[PDB]
Amino acid sequence: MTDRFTRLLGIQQPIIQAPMLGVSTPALAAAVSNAGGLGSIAITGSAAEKGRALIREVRGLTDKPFNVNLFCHRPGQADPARERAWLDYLKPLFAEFGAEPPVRLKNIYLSFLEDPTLLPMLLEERPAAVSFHFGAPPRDQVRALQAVGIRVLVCATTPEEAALVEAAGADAVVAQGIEAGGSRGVFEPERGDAAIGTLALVRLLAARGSLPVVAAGGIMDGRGIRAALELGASAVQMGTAFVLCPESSANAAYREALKGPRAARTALTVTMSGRSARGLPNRMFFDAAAPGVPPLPDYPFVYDATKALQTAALARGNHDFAAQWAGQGAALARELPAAELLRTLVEELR
Amino acid sequence: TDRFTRLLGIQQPIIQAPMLGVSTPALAAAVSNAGGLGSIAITGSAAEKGRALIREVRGLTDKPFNVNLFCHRPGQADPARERAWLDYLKPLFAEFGAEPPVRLKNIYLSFLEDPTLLPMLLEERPAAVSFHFGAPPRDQVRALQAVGIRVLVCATTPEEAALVEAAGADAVVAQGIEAGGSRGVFEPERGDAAIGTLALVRLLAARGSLPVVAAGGIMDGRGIRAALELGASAVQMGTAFVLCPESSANAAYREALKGPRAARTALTVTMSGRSARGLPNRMFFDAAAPGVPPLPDYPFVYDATKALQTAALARGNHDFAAQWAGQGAALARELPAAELLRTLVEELR
Ligand SMILES: Cc1cc2nc3c(=O)[nH]c(=O)nc-3n(C[C@H](O)[C@H](O)[C@H](O)COP(=O)(O)O)c2cc1C
Ligand SMILES: Cc1cc2nc3c(=O)[nH]c(=O)nc-3n(C[C@H](O)[C@H](O)[C@H](O)COP(=O)(O)O)c2cc1C
Repeated sequence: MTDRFTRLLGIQQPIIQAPMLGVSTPALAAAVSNAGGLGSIAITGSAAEKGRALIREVRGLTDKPFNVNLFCHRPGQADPARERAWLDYLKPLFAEFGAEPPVRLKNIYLSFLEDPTLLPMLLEERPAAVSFHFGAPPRDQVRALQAVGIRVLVCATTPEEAALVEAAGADAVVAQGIEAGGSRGVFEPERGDAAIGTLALVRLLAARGSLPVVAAGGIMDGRGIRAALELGASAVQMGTAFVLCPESSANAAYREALKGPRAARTALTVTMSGRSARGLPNRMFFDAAAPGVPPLPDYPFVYDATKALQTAALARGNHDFAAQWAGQGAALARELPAAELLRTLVEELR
Repeated sequence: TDRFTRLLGIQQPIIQAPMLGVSTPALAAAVSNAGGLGSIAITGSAAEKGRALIREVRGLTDKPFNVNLFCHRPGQADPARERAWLDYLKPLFAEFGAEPPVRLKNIYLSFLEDPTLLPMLLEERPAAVSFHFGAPPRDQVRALQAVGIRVLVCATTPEEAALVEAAGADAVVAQGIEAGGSRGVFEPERGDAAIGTLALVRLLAARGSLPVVAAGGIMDGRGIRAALELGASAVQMGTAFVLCPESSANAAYREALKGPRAARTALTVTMSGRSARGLPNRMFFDAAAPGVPPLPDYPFVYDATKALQTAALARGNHDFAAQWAGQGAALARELPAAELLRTLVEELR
């Protein structure tokens, strides 16, 4: 299965370094691709021409295939009244840092479904792989990418979501287990979250004998990779393992957090961004259902509010509101140059 | 690795999970005779009934087997809380022409509150004694080990695993979020880390000392191989054995697990008073919803639910049943237990 997948992508090793918005960089992606895996960058939140520049930066650092990731959520629905109430609720937190909340919130992460400039840019630049999170694009768009040689991956958290990935015509499904760090790939969180663990999810999707399955969530070493392959996966995707790499853009506080005792426990929160996401809990991790908490605005408007608070806190040296995403294998994190980490994972896999 | 197999004197690193209401002496004996470790659960029975169940297993196998006991913090009776809960359930009872019970009972005595259990186990000396929801005091673990019993305790986190090591147990059963039935969380009031099997097993094997038994979501030899790659010394499988004819799952449960409902499991605290995974039905609702009163302690809640199940059953209604199943439920197979064990071994090899 790994022979099939590595051949499908242009690569030597069945290991994808996860795209991680705010953490992956062209340097990180190129290091992993150079070492033989599939490096990744995340381009959502940037204008298409900035995305183009980022893709070109990676190409200036590696000749090998890499992965470009875009969010494909339902386009956020602005709700000024609900957003106003949310900001008013956050007011005392801003005031701790001598700040006021932003006067309005913005749709800071445009979905692939709402920014028509993204697809033609990708068709021009032709990265080896394009991946989607939160949903699959229409079949005709997936086809357009494939027509110029691009391999298309989509994340799914359930067999039902995997069926939609299949119907979209993707080349592979990234099976994201509950272990995974960062945003959950749930398509329609208003319907709930089955919260299936990696070991069950990968086996269920592989037992379907359709798309190659890339296991994502909680994998930190070659033993984890071997286990994923035993379950039927064709490859793995690893985020938390690469966060401490010097090539990533994690800041010092994030690295310190992930190296220390806080790594012993991760949690899910919707109050950071408006969508369920896993990280090291802090003051942004509260109960949205608690008395006094007004209704949550839509994703990604909530994250715009949180980013403003993060900025105010950071300006006073306070890191207690940071987005420090991490999977349930966080305590097994290592700090190595990314090429060395890739090499080490391959040795462990053998 | 032969770390677990040599510890228990068995041929195969596979435990058929103890499953209160589903495992039987016949199931345990079939699995043990086939070379694995069969298990029974004896909580909810008087010690002498537990003794009888242990003797039933011995009548059917000369091989090692596992006897499981709940080790939760003893439930505290609270008549006012229980009356409020019964009142909330009242319309459900009325739907079936029944009255709710007047009082709730502590139907599942913890190992910590029934002092007749330890002496009985010391006399009967099963090969393994296992504990769910907590570890007994070190002195009691030692008492069992002193007569040659291997002691297993379930843990859902590295912090709970540390308590298992502190208690001096022989092995830790790492229960991932995939697992069917009751979650082994020691102190649910502190929250639930809800760690998946793949992370949990690796964490315990990479950072701890004890042999790790992987539990949750494992349905075939590929799953067993995956667990061993993560560093487990054995596996424990519940859902996989539910459909065996030797189990005491009723027909509705068997048909539910075989049919389309197997595509979704969920956790509920409203069935028993403790978080547990199964095929969702009318007993699966949000305990934090508007108008829902505070939950009585475990296991008093389950006594209430059993009464409702009885009433619904009398009218041919199965929508309140406890049909526990793990997240690998869609991969369940229906075979004689010894034949399933043989198949798993072939798949493992
Ligand atoms: C800090 C961080 C950032 C992430 N950013 C993205 C992202 O921008 N887009 C995306 O599709 N997935 C993102 N992910 C999720 C990964 O693709 C993958 O599901 C996850 O990293 C696997 O879990 P692991 O961290 O245990 O390896 C991110 C994960 C983390 C920890
Ligand atoms: C119907 C059912 C009943 C169970 N009963 C018990 C029990 O009585 N005592 C216990 O310690 N574990 C019990 N378990 C949990 C198992 O020990 C084990 O954690 C779980 O079955 C593993 O998940 P799996 O069903 O995916 O194999 C039960 C599980 C199920 C599905």
